[PDB]
Amino acid sequence: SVGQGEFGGAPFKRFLRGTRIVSGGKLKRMTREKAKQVTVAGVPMPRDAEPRHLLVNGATGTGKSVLLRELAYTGLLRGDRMVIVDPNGDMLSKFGRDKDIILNPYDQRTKGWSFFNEIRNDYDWQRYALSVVPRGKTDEAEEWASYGRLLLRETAKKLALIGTPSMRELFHWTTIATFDDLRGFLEGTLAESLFAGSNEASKALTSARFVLSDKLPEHVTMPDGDFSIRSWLEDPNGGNLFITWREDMGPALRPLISAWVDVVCTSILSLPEEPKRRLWLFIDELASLEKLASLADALTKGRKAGLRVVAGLQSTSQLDDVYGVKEAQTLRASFRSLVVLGGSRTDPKTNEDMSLSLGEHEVERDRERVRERVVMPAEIANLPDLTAYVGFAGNRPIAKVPLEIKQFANRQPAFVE
Amino acid sequence: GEFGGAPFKRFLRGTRIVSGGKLKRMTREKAKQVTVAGVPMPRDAEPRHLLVNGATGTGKSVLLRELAYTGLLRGDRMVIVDPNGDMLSKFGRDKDIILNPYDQRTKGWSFFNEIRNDYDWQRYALSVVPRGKTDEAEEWASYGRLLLRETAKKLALIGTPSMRELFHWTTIATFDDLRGFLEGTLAESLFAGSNEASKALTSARFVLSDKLPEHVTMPDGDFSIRSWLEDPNGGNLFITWREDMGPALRPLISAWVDVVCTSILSLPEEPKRRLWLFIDELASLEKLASLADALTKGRKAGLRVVAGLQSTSQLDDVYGVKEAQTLRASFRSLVVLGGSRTDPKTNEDMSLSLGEHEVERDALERVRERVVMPAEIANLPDLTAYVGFAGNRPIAKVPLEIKQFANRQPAFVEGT
Amino acid sequence: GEFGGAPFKRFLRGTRIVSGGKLKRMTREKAKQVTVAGVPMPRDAEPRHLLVNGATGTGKSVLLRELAYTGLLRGDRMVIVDPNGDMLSKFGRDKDIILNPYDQRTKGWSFFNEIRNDYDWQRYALSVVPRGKTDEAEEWASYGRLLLRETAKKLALIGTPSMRELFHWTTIATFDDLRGFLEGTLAESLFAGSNEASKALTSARFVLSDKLPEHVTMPDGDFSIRSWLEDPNGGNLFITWREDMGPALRPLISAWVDVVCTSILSLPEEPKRRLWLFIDELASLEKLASLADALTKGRKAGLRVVAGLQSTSQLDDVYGVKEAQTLRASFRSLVVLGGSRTDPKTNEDMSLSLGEHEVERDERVRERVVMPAEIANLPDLTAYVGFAGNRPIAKVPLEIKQFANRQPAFVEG
Amino acid sequence: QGEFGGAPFKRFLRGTRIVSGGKLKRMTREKAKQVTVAGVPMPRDAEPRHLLVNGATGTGKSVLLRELAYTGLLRGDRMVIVDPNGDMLSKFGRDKDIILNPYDQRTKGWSFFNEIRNDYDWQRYALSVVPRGKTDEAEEWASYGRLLLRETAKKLALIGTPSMRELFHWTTIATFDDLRGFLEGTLAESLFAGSNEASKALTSARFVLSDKLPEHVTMPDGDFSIRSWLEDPNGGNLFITWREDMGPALRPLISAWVDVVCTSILSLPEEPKRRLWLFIDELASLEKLASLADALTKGRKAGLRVVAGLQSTSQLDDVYGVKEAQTLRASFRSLVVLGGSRTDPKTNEDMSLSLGEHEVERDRLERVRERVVMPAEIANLPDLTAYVGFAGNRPIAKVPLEIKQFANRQPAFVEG
Ligand SMILES: Nc1ncnc2c1ncn2[C@@H]1O[C@H](COP(=O)(O)OP(=O)(O)O)[C@@H](O)[C@H]1O
Ligand SMILES: Nc1ncnc2c1ncn2[C@@H]1O[C@H](COP(=O)(O)OP(=O)(O)O)[C@@H](O)[C@H]1O
Ligand SMILES: Nc1ncnc2c1ncn2[C@@H]1O[C@H](COP(=O)(O)OP(=O)(O)O)[C@@H](O)[C@H]1O
Ligand SMILES: Nc1ncnc2c1ncn2[C@@H]1O[C@H](COP(=O)(O)OP(=O)(O)O)[C@@H](O)[C@H]1O
Ligand SMILES: [Mg+2]
Ligand SMILES: [Mg+2]
Ligand SMILES: [Mg+2]
Ligand SMILES: [Mg+2]
Repeated sequence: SVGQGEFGGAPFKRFLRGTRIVSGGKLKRMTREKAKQVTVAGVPMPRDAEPRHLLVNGATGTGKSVLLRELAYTGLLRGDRMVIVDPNGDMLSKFGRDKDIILNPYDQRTKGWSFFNEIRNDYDWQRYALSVVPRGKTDEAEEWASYGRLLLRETAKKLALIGTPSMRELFHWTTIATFDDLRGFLEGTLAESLFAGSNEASKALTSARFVLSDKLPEHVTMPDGDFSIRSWLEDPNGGNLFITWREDMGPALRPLISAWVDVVCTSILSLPEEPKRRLWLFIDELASLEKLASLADALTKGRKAGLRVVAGLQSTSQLDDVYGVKEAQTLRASFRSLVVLGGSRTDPKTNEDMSLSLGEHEVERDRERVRERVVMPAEIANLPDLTAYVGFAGNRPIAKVPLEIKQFANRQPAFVE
Repeated sequence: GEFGGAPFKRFLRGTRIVSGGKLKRMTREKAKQVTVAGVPMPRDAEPRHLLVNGATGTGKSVLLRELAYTGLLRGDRMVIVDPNGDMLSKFGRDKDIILNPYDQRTKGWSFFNEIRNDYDWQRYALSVVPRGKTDEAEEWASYGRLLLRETAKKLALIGTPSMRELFHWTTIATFDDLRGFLEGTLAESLFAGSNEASKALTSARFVLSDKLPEHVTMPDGDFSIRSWLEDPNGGNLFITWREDMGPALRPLISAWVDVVCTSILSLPEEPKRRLWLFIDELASLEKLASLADALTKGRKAGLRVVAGLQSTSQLDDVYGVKEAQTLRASFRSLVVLGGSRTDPKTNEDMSLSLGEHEVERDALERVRERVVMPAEIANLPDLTAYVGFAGNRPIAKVPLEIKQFANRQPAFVEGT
Repeated sequence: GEFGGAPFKRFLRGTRIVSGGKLKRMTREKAKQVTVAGVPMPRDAEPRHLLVNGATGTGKSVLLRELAYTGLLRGDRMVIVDPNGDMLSKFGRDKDIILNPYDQRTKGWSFFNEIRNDYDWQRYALSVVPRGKTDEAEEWASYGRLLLRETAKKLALIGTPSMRELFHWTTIATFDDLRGFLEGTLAESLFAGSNEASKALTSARFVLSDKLPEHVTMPDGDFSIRSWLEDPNGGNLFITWREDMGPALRPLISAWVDVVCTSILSLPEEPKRRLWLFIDELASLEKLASLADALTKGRKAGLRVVAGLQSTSQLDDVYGVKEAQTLRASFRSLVVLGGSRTDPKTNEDMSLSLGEHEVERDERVRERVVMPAEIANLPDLTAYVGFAGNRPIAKVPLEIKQFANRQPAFVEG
Repeated sequence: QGEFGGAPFKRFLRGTRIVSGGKLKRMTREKAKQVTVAGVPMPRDAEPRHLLVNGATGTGKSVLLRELAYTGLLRGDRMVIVDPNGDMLSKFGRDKDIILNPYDQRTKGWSFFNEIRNDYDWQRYALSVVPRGKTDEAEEWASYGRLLLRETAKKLALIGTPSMRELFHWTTIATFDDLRGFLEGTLAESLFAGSNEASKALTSARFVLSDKLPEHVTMPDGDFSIRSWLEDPNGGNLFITWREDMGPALRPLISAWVDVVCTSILSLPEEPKRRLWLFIDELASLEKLASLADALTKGRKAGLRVVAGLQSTSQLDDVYGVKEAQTLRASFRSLVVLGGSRTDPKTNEDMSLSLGEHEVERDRLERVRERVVMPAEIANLPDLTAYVGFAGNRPIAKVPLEIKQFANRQPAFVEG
């Protein structure tokens, strides 16, 4: 019959509707195209599906990193540019060249940077204050955040105005200077009266201080330079951007890395009309960053810029806890292509989500009409590592493909200094 | 033949699916009509509104552009929430209007220009300061509107209806000075006498400091959306903006769209009027205070709203579940463009929205089943849509053709 | 016979569906009746109320206008929450009353006109200041009512029952002056002695500053909805307003409707009374403090409420799920006009409301008499009528009857 | 069937597969030395994927963990054991081994100061001393506490007096003003001053530290460092013991030590041959660990192997919160189900669903989807009986847990 070596369930006589499952080789051939393509677990990825983004969901130790490394690699062979959120500088040590850029406050090779370097028009202040101070986890936390951005944008605006665009100065005024002195320095800015006149006003200012005291730190200790992610995006000859950090400092650099990633997100929306552009945004673990203020729009309006986002994810519960259910749903829905690497059996909810995501099919069998999941939650829970279900965006069948561990020579040190 | 599931002997009840061509025949009418994915739209369904739901990159924009186009051929007027001035560069004429604080061709505007009676102050304060996301956020908003309407009312009274002055008093003037300026207005005592009163005033300041900005930097003029709606000879209104400034202009655009919404409710009795409101992405605007009534009482004015939507979770996050449900329920005609497989919930909603049918198959058996499975919606290729017009009509899976339109005008003209 | 699903051999239990004509025969009665979509309504079902649920543009208004009309032919009195004065321009007579602060024909009114005993102050303060949407909003509301009832009580006492004065003291007079004016009232100490006390007073001010406005600008007069209810010779009450001012008049209209609700509970023992309360859109009013009791204890007063409704999600957002459920449950008779397909939840609720039936075929089957999809495919002016009690439902066509405009809808003051 | 509790079947299609105890033992047996889970040799590759042992009180979690620990010691692996009543200590404790217990005479001297090596380490371990708050508001306080803790400790260390006593005095005894004074010069200088909110925040911090610090202060002094210990191969095993009646009192201290191990392993140098086990008898009895998650996800390089006991899923939920607890559980690839109480059908359902369903073909042919293990089957398990489901593509098996006897080669507690 049908559904053998392809469909895990009982073979069937006729397929009616729903999700189609096909053999690995059959998909590879089916999705193969004329132009140069990149590969997902050895499956050539449909060109049109690239800017629709890819979400790679999988339990810890199943191959998300292998998969993303292979994707990045084949992308480089095609000569595409990319920004890689790279933990421990792994990708850097493998594909990093000399013309490439490194952003890491603790690596000797890092460029010098400050969010000031991205300001070009007045609307840019709030725009990037949104990157420095990501969205709050809760409504109340976001209210504080907003106060923090008000304080940040007005204080930075003035410092820049009087010719001293210093993060050190910015940090001093917003978190060290006494309450009165700050209010004084604010006189003349839109924040002049907003932060005064009532207890509420003072409370709000106090909230702002705390927020900025939490976010700014790593921004301040960042080696200075005139590097601009915006300019870098415009320079074709510019290389690839590697955002690296050592795992033990992950929580410390969370707000800085979340800022850089967000900067790339809003910034691509300003790049000039250029069809030939192809920019990949590799995010190893979407849930480990903060609630990004621009990721959503980037995933929705980045087609013109040729933005291609690929993000790894372990539990759907993570993204939920970071963005919130409603918001997280929208975020996920923005990634048209999906890859399921099989999760843990101690987490049946995710296995169910992934199973449901893969979809059901209506089939005609012998002895008749049946609706069933093409991939059972249990099937996903039993997947061996380095094995994945690939479901490209649009009207294409999914397939269970083996992920091969390709070896890459270390053509550069991961960390220096 | 057109039903994706197993063929059946007899149809009993529920949603009925028909072939693209068969629906086109069915919905075809004598009078001039507009088209939805190449399907002539029933005249009576136009003022019942249309909701176009679809994943990013599936064709919502193509569909809305085609609708707008055929609408223009019929000579109808329209207000288009137009991103990057795309629609503007294609169908924009010289008699047409442009609202964009950064485009040189923009008209000059201030919400003052819409005030005609006393009840109009709160009415449009409701537009300048949209509804709060949360109950607490709305409470602040209300304080903001109180502060806004009373301060503007006085400014207008003393003959200085300036947004600059309004912005100065409500966000720059010291607390005391403001209280002073308020003396004589209904807001005189409301914002004084206790900590709570002061807190409320502080809340109002913040809100207005968030909304007003783009209103202030807006080029001044005497253009009035109200007057414009009344002038038959007036053209079409194009609300444009550059994507990178979307978040910055969110509160301003949300104001203009809302202004159109309440304002049509005052237009004089005119059956021949046909006004379309094209909203590319309903969830990208703020919680509109008047959208609901407009979608419910705009029939007399001949209001026809068409809105794009990606995830139902968005609208929910903006208006709130209960409220978003009511909003969606106000759009009688639906179009489903197929979403992502990473979001099975929406696919389920869309599937359920398209409905089930009870059928008799093969002696015989009775079966209830979704006419379109969630999976079927998740597998739709781009530019393919299910069209389900309001009322008792079958749905159909139709191909969306990408029509080409000559750029008869620049999308943006840097205002210097 | 007449059902949408597969025909069956035998009916076992559950909701039973019948043909339009068959129901018309079944519900027809000896006495004069009113009609619901051309179906004579059982007399006993009248005071059990009717809820007409239906998508925008399906015929709720047509249906209510017909009901009102046949009700007038029978000579019943009624209060009509009438948008744009549509019902007024059609069935409005000269002996009839009009309440609209902006219409020249409006009577003069103030809630003072309803006060007759001491318990009436809070009673109508509950009408002027409807229930809060959220618990916190209601807490403020309560402070507002305290401030409202005590200030009004004193103004009436010293002989100056003025809404203008009431509004001045409660929202314009400085904090201290107000406290001063309160001295002697129960509100004397309640609003003083701590920050909390002061905060509460501030809350009250805001609330009244939101509700009172339209009450103040209302043309003064001595008209009393209470008295009007008692006067048999009184006409019908038309509560009208222009749609563009709907949000502005929301709190005032909500007050009048509520006043009618509590007031009917005081009318004297009169079996022959028949008073209809037509509410075009129940969800467009505020959370009415007395609607519930009216729908439950209005029989002896002969109260008959008919309300229109679009989405169940609306009522929920206004009264809250639990409360909204109780409200809806109070309407024994239901009419379903078919909704939009973009809202499958309501279609499901309406389908479930219409009920299932157990039937014998071919063989035992339980199924919805009306599928959610069937309700989503109803063409306009088509409705399912399910009268209260043990009666079958029926799918009936709603005819658009034409009514001559025997009076202007609005007459600018 | 002999392995499957339900009706025997003709053919297996997909899903979870169940096999006999002996058959799994054969299947998972490997060439190298392995450790055992209820007598079943554990796949080497599954070790660093962690193991979650769920089971009702009195079913065998402790027996199972003791056996695992034992066979692990025979292979010569190092381990950190959260050991109640020093049970594991009295059985496998040697002389080269370490003991952390403020009330045991054999304890090493410790202070979190001993773990600081770089500047980013202050917050890093402040996160260990002050675990995550149960609720969002509780965590906000906690964060203030960490700010106060890290800045005060940083200064104390700076001026040469890294004393927990001094730290505790300044943060919870010194008058408000004096503290603010001592803070002058630190990042916390202005943060905790200038408004009521600021003062409120400081008050919150005080309370938090006053709750956590206590046991840290009364801890015998020393220069022992869990970080250094991890680096010393010749170091022994770490036994974290405490007497049950003092469990609640030592909760925040034990939670700090376990967390310290969690972040610290992330700094250990590149060493493939390392094998470090983290035995946590009851995961829900600790606080919301700030580093457990990363440890369970990035500890492979370090060779971290975590084994945790758990009674009700409702516990973990109450501690970490549903979303977070789900992620936590999901990080343990291998599962062991010891059967719970019938008074708790929810957990039995979760465990049943976790074990998974299978699609099978049976002779009346018929296709059936069913749970391999019914909730009722789990509720009827006799003690010392467990379902073993190793990570990856391996069948589960119902195996008997044997109570092995271990000689008491050392006293469990030695009062000080
Ligand atoms: N350089 C390598 N050599 C051998 N196996 C590797 C290598 N990198 C990754 N793997 C395999 O991939 C598995 C999962 O780790 P990884 O691929 O990084 O994905 P994850 O994102 O789930 O951590 C490892 O358990 C191992 O089997
Ligand atoms: N001018 C065009 N040229 C080619 N393809 C187009 C054009 N406009 C739209 N499309 C097609 O329509 C798809 C959907 O994008 P769009 O029409 O903007 O709708 P959506 O609102 O879903 O983003 C694009 O991926 C592309 O394939
Ligand atoms: N006087 C009329 N002339 C023509 N059509 C009318 C008239 N009144 C009502 N209708 C019809 O009735 C439908 C319902 O409008 P209405 O009766 O106001 O109810 P509702 O708006 O509550 O659904 C319209 O779709 C139209 O088909
Ligand atoms: N030293 C022992 N001697 C006899 N039985 C024991 C011993 N230790 C454990 N057991 C058995 O194991 C059961 C479960 O207790 P335990 O192994 O501590 O697990 P848990 O408390 O985690 O469920 C006991 O009821 C007993 O039957
Ligand atoms: Mg990884
Ligand atoms: Mg679009
Ligand atoms: Mg109506
Ligand atoms: Mg135990």
